[PDB]
Amino acid sequence: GNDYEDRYYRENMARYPNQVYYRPVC
Repeated sequence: GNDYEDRYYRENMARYPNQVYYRPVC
């Protein structure tokens, strides 16, 4: 959070465990 965001830091940076990329899952 002290970096930049915290509530928005997790957005596209901490996604689903099956997401090899951002959108790419398959």
